Amino acid sequence: IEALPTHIKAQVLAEALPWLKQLHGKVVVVKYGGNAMTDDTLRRAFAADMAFLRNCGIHPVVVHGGGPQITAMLRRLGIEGDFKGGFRVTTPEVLDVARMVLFGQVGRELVNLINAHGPYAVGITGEDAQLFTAVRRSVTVDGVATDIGLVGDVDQVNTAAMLDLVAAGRIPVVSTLAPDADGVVHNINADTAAAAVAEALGAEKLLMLTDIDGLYTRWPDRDSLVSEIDTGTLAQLLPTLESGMVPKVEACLRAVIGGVPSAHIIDGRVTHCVLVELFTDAGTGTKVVRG
Amino acid sequence: IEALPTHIKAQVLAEALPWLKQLHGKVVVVKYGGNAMTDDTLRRAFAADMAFLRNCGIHPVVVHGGGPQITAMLRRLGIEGDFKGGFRVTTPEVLDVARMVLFGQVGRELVNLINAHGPYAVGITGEDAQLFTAVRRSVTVDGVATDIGLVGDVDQVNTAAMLDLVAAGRIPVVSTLAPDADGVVHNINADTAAAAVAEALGAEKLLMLTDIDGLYTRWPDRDSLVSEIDTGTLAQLLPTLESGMVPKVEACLRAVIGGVPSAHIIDGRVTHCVLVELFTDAGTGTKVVRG
Amino acid sequence: IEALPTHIKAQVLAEALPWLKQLHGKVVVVKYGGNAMTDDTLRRAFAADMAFLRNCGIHPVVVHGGGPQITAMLRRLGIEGDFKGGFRVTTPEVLDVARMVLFGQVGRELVNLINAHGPYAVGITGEDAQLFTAVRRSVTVDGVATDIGLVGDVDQVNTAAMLDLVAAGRIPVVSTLAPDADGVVHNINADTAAAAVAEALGAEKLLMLTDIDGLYTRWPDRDSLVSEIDTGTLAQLLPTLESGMVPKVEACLRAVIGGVPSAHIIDGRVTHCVLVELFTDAGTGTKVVRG
Amino acid sequence: IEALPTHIKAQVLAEALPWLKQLHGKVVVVKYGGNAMTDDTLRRAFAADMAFLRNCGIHPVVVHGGGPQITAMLRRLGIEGDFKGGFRVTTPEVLDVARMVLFGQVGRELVNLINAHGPYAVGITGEDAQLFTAVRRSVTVDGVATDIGLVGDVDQVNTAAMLDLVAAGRIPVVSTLAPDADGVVHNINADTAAAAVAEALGAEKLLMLTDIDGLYTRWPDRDSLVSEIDTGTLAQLLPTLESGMVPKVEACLRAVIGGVPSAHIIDGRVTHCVLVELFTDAGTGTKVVRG
Amino acid sequence: IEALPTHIKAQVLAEALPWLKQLHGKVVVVKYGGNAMTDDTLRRAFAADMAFLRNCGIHPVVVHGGGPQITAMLRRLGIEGDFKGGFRVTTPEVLDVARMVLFGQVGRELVNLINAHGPYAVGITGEDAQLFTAVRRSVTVDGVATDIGLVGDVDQVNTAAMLDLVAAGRIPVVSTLAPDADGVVHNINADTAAAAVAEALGAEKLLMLTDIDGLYTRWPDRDSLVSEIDTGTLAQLLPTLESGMVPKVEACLRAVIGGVPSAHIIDGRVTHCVLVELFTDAGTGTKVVRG
Amino acid sequence: IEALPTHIKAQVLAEALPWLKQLHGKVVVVKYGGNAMTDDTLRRAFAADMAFLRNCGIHPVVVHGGGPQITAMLRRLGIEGDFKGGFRVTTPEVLDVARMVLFGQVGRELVNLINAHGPYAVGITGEDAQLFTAVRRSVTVDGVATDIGLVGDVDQVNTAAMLDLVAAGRIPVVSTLAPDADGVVHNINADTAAAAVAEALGAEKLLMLTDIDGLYTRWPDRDSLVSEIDTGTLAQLLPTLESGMVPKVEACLRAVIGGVPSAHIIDGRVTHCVLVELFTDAGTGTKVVRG
Ligand SMILES: CC(=O)c1c(O)cccc1O
Ligand SMILES: CC(=O)c1c(O)cccc1O
Ligand SMILES: CC(=O)c1c(O)cccc1O
Repeated sequence: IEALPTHIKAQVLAEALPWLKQLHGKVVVVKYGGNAMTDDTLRRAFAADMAFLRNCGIHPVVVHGGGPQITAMLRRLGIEGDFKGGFRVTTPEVLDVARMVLFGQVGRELVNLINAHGPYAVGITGEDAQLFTAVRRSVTVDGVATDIGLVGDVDQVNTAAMLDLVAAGRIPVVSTLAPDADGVVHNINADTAAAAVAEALGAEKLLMLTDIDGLYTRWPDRDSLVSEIDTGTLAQLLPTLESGMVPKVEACLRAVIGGVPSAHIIDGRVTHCVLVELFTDAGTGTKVVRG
Repeated sequence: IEALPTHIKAQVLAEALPWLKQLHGKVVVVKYGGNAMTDDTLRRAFAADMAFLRNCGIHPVVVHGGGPQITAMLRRLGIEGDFKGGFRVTTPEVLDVARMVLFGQVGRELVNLINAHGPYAVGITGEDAQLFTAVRRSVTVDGVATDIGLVGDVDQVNTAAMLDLVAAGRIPVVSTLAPDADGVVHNINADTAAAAVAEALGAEKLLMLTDIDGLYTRWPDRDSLVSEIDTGTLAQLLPTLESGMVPKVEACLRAVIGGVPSAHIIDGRVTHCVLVELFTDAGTGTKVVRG
Repeated sequence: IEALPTHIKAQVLAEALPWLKQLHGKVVVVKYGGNAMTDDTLRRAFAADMAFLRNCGIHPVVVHGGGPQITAMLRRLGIEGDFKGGFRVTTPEVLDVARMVLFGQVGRELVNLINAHGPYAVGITGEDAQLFTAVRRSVTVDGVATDIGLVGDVDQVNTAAMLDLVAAGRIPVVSTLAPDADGVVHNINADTAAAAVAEALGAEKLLMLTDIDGLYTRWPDRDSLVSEIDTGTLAQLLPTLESGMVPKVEACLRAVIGGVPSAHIIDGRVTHCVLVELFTDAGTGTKVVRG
Repeated sequence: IEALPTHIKAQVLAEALPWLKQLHGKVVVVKYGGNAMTDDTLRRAFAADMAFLRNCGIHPVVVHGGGPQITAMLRRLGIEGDFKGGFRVTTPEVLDVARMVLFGQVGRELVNLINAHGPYAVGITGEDAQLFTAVRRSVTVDGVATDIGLVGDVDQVNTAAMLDLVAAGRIPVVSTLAPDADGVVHNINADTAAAAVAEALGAEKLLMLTDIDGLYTRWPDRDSLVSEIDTGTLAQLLPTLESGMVPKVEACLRAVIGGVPSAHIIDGRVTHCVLVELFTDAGTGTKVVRG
Repeated sequence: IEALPTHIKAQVLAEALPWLKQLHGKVVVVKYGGNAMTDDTLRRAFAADMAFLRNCGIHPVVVHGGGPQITAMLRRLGIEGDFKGGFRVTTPEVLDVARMVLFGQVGRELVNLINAHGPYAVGITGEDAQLFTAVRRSVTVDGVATDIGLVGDVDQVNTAAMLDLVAAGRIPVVSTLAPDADGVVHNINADTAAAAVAEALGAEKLLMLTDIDGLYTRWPDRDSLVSEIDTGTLAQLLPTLESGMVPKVEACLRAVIGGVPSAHIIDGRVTHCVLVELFTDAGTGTKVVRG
Repeated sequence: IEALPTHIKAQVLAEALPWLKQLHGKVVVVKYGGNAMTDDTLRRAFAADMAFLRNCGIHPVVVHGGGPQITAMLRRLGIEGDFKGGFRVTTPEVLDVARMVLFGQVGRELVNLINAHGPYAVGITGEDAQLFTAVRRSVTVDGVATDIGLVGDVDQVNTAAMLDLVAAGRIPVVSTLAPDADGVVHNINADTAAAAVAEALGAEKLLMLTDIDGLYTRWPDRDSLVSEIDTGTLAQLLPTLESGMVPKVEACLRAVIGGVPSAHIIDGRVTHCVLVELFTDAGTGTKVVRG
């Protein structure tokens, strides 16, 4: 990494300058999940990159999922699930496990990783200081909308308290659980929650770490892969895409139409993907803008 | 509760005035555990009382344990323990479970209970914003000091950041886990941690909720029960007391000699015990002062 | 007062919690007069209660009258009065005496009483820092409106400066005298002034200490005594009531229609009446709301 | 006043500049009494001059006496006095009258006069916000120190709260009454109180308005009149001077040795004497400095 | 200057009080040029007067020209000029000289003069912190508008940053040079720039130091000289006046119609002219108001 | 610059992280001179790099020289010099030219260049707000110390005001001229001034842009070139080095012994040299530390 001449090291850094200018003093929300969360080297790079942002006076906010870890814990506890369509029903018991895994295990790991660089990270959920509330959602299955227990969407966000938290120099690491209007805690899909936090905080950018190069319109044609797309076009394309690309794309839409200047689908399998997408013009991600 | 004449309701409230004066703008640390934590009616009273303090401009800080809940979860997970003396060894696996139970389950319940009264509670551990660190402890068993894994005492406390957190109008609910100097998270005995937080924050009072009327010098003589005692006297008495009274008493000593004006052993089985001990002269607790 | 079991002392305090929540950080204006001002034990309770409010982070503002004390001083000075209808004419000489008695005697007593609990009280009049101005009033007598000298109503209030004064942690004790637009000081009826200060400061509650159990619609039927009433109903009832109840009722109307959520007519002859009315559901007072 | 050429009007103003520089942002304490207080034209000039100071960003503090007005009121009330030596005994009754006259009459007049120029003046006594306390004094008479009732010297001053009051842009007008350690209000000699306030607030200058051209060492030799003198010299001269010059001179000593850079005895019978002494080199006063 | 009695020194100062009140905490923009800039005694008086304003808590802002000094320097450098009509073309070379003379010579002299009284003055141009921008102007010559190089009018002003600069206690000394939208620095006529700064900063007054007694409507009739005039009247009169009076009059118009309460044409040949015009009713200047 | 794979672009940026952490919120003083100042491409890179620092929340301060430009201007003006030893005597006339060239020409260019990236740069000299003073220096020539006119060293620095200037988000661009204790402006060697500003402001680093690869102990042996050296060693080596390396080395000594953690001699002929030296381990410069 040093057989590389130092006059070229210089230009790489200098080309970061226009993005440092654009993001300085701005909040960036990052949905962190997938492989970028399960592999040790990529995890540490992700944390080091949150430290980078904070040491540039940029204000990152991290929203994390953790579907597979909840499943494993429920299996470890011998808790048998009920399934409507493809969805597990979130009984009170399943929520307790979810909350405990998301907040007490997955969030802790990232807080400690980030904090290796300084006292930056702080874990929270909608429960803490009533930072955000949830409204119960229903999913549509094989035709008909259906109840699947204590699952919801972000309802309201204490935009004010959240931004004080970051002006204090903090990186919030959010576990997507929040109570409803009656104090009953729901679990929120982490992709949609990221989009709701981005819009509530006036984020400059929403980053969505996923396990793919970027959005393919005609998957799997190699050259159907697109670099940038507007919301109107992407909305017309949404009904066609793979099962798992929908949440990451629905999020990018609801954020960008909500006023977030751009959402980005970037490849979480690339070390320092966020540095690459934010401070470099050579990213593999897909950028969503309003249109 | 209203067959009681209203001229007597008045005097009860008026007699709270000298303690409102003394605690106004002061931090009070409360170790919350025992039955006050397992019974539904007593839990809700405890939360309502934290709301009371905060709505008097007093600054409560809650430190909670949860020994029995960790044990149950380890049994649920089929994780076999190792025991030196009376102590379970805290392997990395046991810590993960502990952390997840203390922070992801027990702390959450109190945060939501308190927050029924407003956006006050916020959960944290030494991991968040590096608020406090731990140093590995060893226990003495049948003669010889011995290692029992990832267990420690509070090392350093970010006194500054902690008090900003409460000046913002927050009730911190602390789960006693913190990392050491190398980022390795330890579990800390909640009683000792409360005493360390009280001393670090310049608390005016340290409250220790336990499952007993108060300190008995000659248990179980009914009239060996004492109302107030100095540290020097209590230190000479410590080697004699029941197995479980030691941590609550060691804490009261280390706090009061650390400069905390008084520590109190109060009966967590009494509804609104903290209201009674703080704003009334008719408490059953034991008050420890320096001597 | 201690033959009363301590589990009942607890519940009295706990039932204060919803009113502590509602008044926290709010201004409460209190018109103080009548017997609550002439009896030593009731005076000290009143002061101790202002200290209570301030030590709950509530912001009391006291407005006081003192009709009988002015009369006595004028008699002591051999100053013969002129009377149109039932009203003494407020010559420049009578105003000087009034101002000197209200501000230099009656207000001083309450400032010192309150200040026994801390550096809270501060005496003022509309003259100080131009906090409020007066406009000359005329009274109606046996048919025709008539001039009775330097008597007026509150004109304008420096809402801003007044609230800075209380955010500093102060209890203003107001003597109802203020200058007009030309610097000519008038004496203002203390009941009406309280209502004007309450409305100007966005008070949460207006308390009116009087010498009666509460409002009687058909005095003196014992069960004509009412617990709560709306402004529209009370306005239709106002033309019927005793000579002295009019000012306290006109005040409650003009405050509540001015946007103050409730005004209260409470019995100043009850020790700690304000504690009882504010933090207890067992008050004898009458609550006025908008309707 | 305009037959005077405008190039000379200019130089008068320009010669004020070095004293504007020296006093900018500084507190000046002014003892106001004597004729400067009893004549209408001189009163209005005095008030206009306090407005001048405040509109130069100088921070005046006014301390006033009023001996003759108390005497007249006591005579009006038929309150017979007791006299040890030359001193009236200050019974509780005499204090009430004093307090009421000083605070409720004399202070009010100056507050309104000053306030004709803006919302500047605010009246206070040691009672308000516990701004200062008194300690009972005894006088020496024909040889032996003797008690003369509720008379004292300034004990402690809340320097902090006082300076916040002036940073808010206020002119405090102080009536020299304060409570002792037990809440018992004493009357304080206004000259000595001014000296104590000057020293407590780190005043830059202490002004003493009196009814004389200045200090005469050999009164009444016309040319014994001095322009400046040091404390050591003036202390040796103090035992010789007229009965009434002692308090004004004792004050100047205790202030200047207390660290106040200069005290000044200026002629209150000169219109705008304070403008002349502060912003002009042609004053008749006497300046006391440390030596 | 002291054969003048001190009771008259007093009244001169006291008559300043209503203008101290009106200007306290207000910004006053002063165009400084002409003889008031070339004569040593008048220069020092001008600086001492800026110190005066600042030590009254008034916020002066100085805008300076310097036409003749640029001309001399260009002649010293042997830089031959081109002239369309009466105007020199401002080539890039002429701008560099102008900028260097205005900012590096003329502004420095005033900064040091003022700073003899304290750390007040600070020199700037539109280039510093992008405080203001310029738009290229064209002049009209013998009929047709024509380009004369890098000369412009003030375009936009960072009103916010400018007022922070003065709230810090600073006297900005502005050299009228600023960049356009593309970073190309233009030279701005100092009279027009003063008018633009006055309007942008919400100045209370605009002072224009010139080399004349005041505005003459029928120059040179001695009694055509006017004391005050409205914008509508002065606009109808503008097409008639001497060649050099136009810029000072156009400025006063554009300021006063821009909302500045008054602009003043005052005689820079009078020592302390600004003291005379601001704090005295005996000025020779001409006051422009809206009409 | 893009035939370079994007996984390597990532690592270049990530390796900046430990230096972003170390410099975040810290002041870095940069002496800017030599070729880095005369070539267009290197100038723009230097400005872009100051923008970089400011957009990382680092606080750069620029100190510039300009010896050759003064010489050229004096020649353009036909001002004949006097020379003692190798030094031109700085007559009042030469200072005026120097001041005008340094502040009115050289500083302006950098302010505008930097400001192309935002409203960051602000030009100043010790004259502005009395930010720093000078003391007259004498040089030693062929044996004997000798006067060479208005040349000096930095005397005192208003550390406070300077750091407020940068906390406002500003890049000060300093022209090394300041007045002495009597207001007489001197010209200060820019290298020594940088060292004095670095020490006064508690700079974290002092950067010295020069026209050489780095310090050579045995110039011109190619491998006498050193990467790091302590002050004690460098002090013993100073008497041997080339004529022009002395000021840059004396500066690095006086800074580092003054408590600045490191001074750096870096090659101003390298594009983005400051990015390379600050955020990369591959710099050609020489680092001076205390020893
Ligand atoms: C949300 C909040 O206030 C917070 C927290 O939840 C944890 C640590 C520090 C903090 O300031
Ligand atoms: C109204 C005010 O400012 C004040 C006062 O009138 C008396 C004592 C302290 C104060 O702050
Ligand atoms: C405009 C500014 O910020 C400034 C300056 O240009 C010079 C000295 C101090 C300052 O605050």
